Amino acid sequence: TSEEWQGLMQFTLPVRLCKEIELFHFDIGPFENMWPGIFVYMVHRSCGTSCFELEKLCRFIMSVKKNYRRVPYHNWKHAVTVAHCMYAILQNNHTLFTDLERKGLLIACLCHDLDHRGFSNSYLQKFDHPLAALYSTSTMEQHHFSQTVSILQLEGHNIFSTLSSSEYEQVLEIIRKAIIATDLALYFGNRKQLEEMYQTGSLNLNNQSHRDRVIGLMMTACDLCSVTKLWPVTKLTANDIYAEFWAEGDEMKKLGIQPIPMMDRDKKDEVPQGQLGFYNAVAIPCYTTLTQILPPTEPLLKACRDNLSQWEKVIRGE
Amino acid sequence: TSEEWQGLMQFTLPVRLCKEIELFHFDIGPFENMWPGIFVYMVHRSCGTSCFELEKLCRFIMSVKKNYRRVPYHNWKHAVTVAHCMYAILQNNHTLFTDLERKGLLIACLCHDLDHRGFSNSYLQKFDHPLAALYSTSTMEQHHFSQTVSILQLEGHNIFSTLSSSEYEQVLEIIRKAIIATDLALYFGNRKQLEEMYQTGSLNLNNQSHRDRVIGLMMTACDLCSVTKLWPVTKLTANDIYAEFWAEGDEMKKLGIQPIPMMDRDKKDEVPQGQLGFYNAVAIPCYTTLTQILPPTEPLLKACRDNLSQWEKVIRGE
Amino acid sequence: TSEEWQGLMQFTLPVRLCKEIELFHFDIGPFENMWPGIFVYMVHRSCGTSCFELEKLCRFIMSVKKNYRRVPYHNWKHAVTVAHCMYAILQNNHTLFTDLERKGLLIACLCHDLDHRGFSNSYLQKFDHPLAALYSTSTMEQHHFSQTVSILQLEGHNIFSTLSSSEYEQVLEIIRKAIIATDLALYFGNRKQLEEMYQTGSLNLNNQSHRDRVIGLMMTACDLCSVTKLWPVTKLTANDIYAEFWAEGDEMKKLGIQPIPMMDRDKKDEVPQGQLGFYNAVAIPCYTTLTQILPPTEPLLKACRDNLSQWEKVIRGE
Ligand SMILES: OCC1CCN(c2ncccc2Oc2ccc(Nc3nc4ccccc4[nH]3)cc2)CC1
Ligand SMILES: OCC1CCN(c2ncccc2Oc2ccc(Nc3nc4ccccc4[nH]3)cc2)CC1
Ligand SMILES: OCC1CCN(c2ncccc2Oc2ccc(Nc3nc4ccccc4[nH]3)cc2)CC1
Ligand SMILES: [Zn+2]
Ligand SMILES: [Zn+2]
Ligand SMILES: [Zn+2]
Ligand SMILES: [Zn+2]
Ligand SMILES: [Zn+2]
Ligand SMILES: [Zn+2]
Repeated sequence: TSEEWQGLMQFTLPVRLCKEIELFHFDIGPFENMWPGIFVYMVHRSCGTSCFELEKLCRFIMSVKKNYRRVPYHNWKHAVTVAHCMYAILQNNHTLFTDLERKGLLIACLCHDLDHRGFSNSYLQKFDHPLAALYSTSTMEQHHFSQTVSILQLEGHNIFSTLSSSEYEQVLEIIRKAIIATDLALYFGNRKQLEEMYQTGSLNLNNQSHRDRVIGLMMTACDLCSVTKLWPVTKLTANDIYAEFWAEGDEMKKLGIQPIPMMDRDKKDEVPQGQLGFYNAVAIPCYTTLTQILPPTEPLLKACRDNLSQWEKVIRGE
Repeated sequence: TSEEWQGLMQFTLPVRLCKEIELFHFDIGPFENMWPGIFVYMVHRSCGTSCFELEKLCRFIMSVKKNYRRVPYHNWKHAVTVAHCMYAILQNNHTLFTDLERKGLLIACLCHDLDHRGFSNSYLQKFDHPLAALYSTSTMEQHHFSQTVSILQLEGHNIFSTLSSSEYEQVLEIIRKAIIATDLALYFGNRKQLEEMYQTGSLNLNNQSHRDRVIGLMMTACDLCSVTKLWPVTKLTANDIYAEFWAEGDEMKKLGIQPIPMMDRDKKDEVPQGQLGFYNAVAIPCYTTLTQILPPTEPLLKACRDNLSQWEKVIRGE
Repeated sequence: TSEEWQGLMQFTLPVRLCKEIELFHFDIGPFENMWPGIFVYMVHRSCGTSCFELEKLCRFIMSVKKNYRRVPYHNWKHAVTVAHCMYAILQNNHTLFTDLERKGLLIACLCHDLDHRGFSNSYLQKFDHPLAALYSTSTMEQHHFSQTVSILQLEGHNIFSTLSSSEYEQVLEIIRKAIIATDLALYFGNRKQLEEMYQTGSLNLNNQSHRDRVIGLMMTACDLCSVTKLWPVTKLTANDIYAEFWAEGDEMKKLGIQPIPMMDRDKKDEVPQGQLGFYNAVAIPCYTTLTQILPPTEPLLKACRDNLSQWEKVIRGE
């Protein structure tokens, strides 16, 4: 049978990639046509060779790719990068997650920014974009999930067709919650709740609502993982995100609205302090809380701390 | 019938767009996939819901889009922007124009820079491009019109198929003259003639040759309308046009010809004075004459004057 | 017959192009859709109107184009530029080369960088790219040749189908050797051998191994021909190559490897001295040796010398 022949197959990467893909700070490289293979490899190792039908998975992956846009940061490379961080979390906490969760979370990460235009929820609201009329909150994130379902609905694209309806409904809910959780506006309340539950000892991974919250934080951690890379990667990637943000600031000015310094290219000089503030207020607390809940995710926090030190070095003119 | 069902249809934009599209200084925004709908809306309001068969118009619009190139300024965004300025002129002088003219002029504006390479007529002549051998004068503009006719000749693309042959010939002549008029070399003589006829009182919109001249000036006014936007739009758009011009200057240098300061990136510092000179010699006289002939086009002149003041502020180092 | 109708055909370029295409320092221009015609013209003049079936050649050319990538330097424009330099060498040494060699070398030049990613052999090795596992030496160059053969194997793409098998095997060997010779690592040993054989008088174009070496040097000369253009062309093209090199340097830093100053954008200021060193160590000796072997290639050396002077002028701050 087809599933039998698939069980005999072994998917391998080049030697350096096989070794370094296990590291949290792995960078996927500039060879775009290797990314699909990298994702398949990760799915194989974290889920199993029989989790997805290979032909369907490849078809799905290429369609997801086609539905990411040629924008500076929120692109296909970001999608695979976020997926890899999830892989590393899964592999280092392999005891904790079900079959459905491993399937669902890697797919959720790959799909989490589908059809991103390089503009924030705030801008879409102020422009009065049709998406903002349909989705009052988490505008882009609800769209990302809608795009995911649409791709799954294409002929030969349902990678979950081997699942029972019950399991299918569960995995789609996992994916939905995970993608919505990438709305950074929702992160602040989520992390606060998680910190409180952790300190009191009420936090319980057997409780579905608590489990959803931890998955949420994992999604934030993966989404921001560019700050957990080695310095050259982190610093160069910052150029990409600011390219998007400054373009949005330009568009804000065209609406006759003064953008916040973050989106304003005239405030270029304040970038190092802006990043410092972001690490202090968002990135460090995220990875700190994550490391408390899932201790094997410690390398993410260490690398984030190292990058904070690098930004401090930039500020001092050193 | 199909035309009956179309009469029942109402095309609407988002609230902010419905309001602000009526303003001369409206900016069409960064969401490319909304531009076709914006054009259809404008056609509906200025011409009527029964002017074009919707299916044919949409097919036409997408083919026009496909025949604009990925250049910094003379692109699809410019085409829709010029079309919008015409819409605003038409709507504020709604009493003056025939059914054919409203149809023709919006289409002419949409098509007026079709297949632009980002190079001037001068460069094509000096390179010895095949187009310069075919069209001795108004080289690119004659090509733009040729492209328009070719698109109209495609199966299911004749948006004027409901017209009599007589009316079809008239609308094509309207379009031809309008597109040729966008050759800025022809603007100077046209505006001079118009000014003289206006001051003596010989100018008569019932005279076809006079009417052609006024339409010509309207085309210049729409073509240059980026100078009639709010300052942030006008200033940022200047970056796009200079990207094209400097690339042409580079190509001139490659032919062993010293380009004029306008096309020379080494003369970056002279941009503010260059713009001032352009507003004084071209833009202000254009909108001044247009406002004299068509008083409701006054906001274009006011906004142009405001931008002149902004360039003066740049020059002073303020 | 078809070949009879082809014999009656005359392919012509615009007047300026017909004249200036014969000059070594000709630049192919910014009009991409003219490059195929320029190549066909060159094939017609250097080989003959009956060398290739026109329909097949056009199909081949467009497929080659499609297999070059949108990178700053190693692109479709580079391919045609290298092909033109070969044309000029062939036309000025028209007595020396066989029918097969003229066919083969123009095609080899057009195909010599097929599917280039904008990264060096060194980077592919350090990344551990699958291509480096397949080709231990001349990694990209072996791939370029593999791509060439694959394109030739496509239905209706075998431009050599009129050749006997013996002649087909010969032309493919000519192409293979020529493309491999564009590996600059191999140039140093080749030029040294050629210089020694020239000075002793052992160099003999009737000896196949010697002939292969001279063709090799011709390939290096064509590959580097951007340094033999007029100053504005040479200087602007330098921007393109450094865009690629600096991107590679970025990627090196992402691997945790300090790149050499050549690939490091932080060493921007050292570009003029870097170019001077390159002209001294590589470019001048290449064209010097080539001019010794083939005296009519003298203009390449003169133009290279002129550009060396220009870089010296940059260094002095003049
Ligand atoms: O190192 C690359 C990563 C940096 C953080 N990344 C972000 N992810 C999600 C949202 C925003 C991200 O980047 C930021 C975060 C904070 C800022 N804050 C900020 N405030 C500023 C004030 C003045 C000037 C610049 C400023 N940047 C800017 C960009 C992803 C890529
Ligand atoms: O604000 C954006 C609009 C500016 C005017 N636009 C033009 N439209 C048609 C032709 C030329 C346009 O832009 C100009 C106009 C005049 C100049 N003149 C000029 N002379 C210069 C001398 C030295 C240095 C720069 C110079 N620019 C440059 C660009 C469209 C976009
Ligand atoms: O003028 C345009 C041509 C310049 C030479 N070109 C090259 N072709 C093949 C390989 C490398 C080419 O460009 C070079 C050659 C040498 C260098 N060397 C160099 N060393 C440097 C040290 C510090 C800073 C910059 C440096 N560049 C850089 C680029 C093609 C385009
Ligand atoms: Zn997102
Ligand atoms: Zn994201
Ligand atoms: Zn034009
Ligand atoms: Zn225009
Ligand atoms: Zn090469
Ligand atoms: Zn090359």
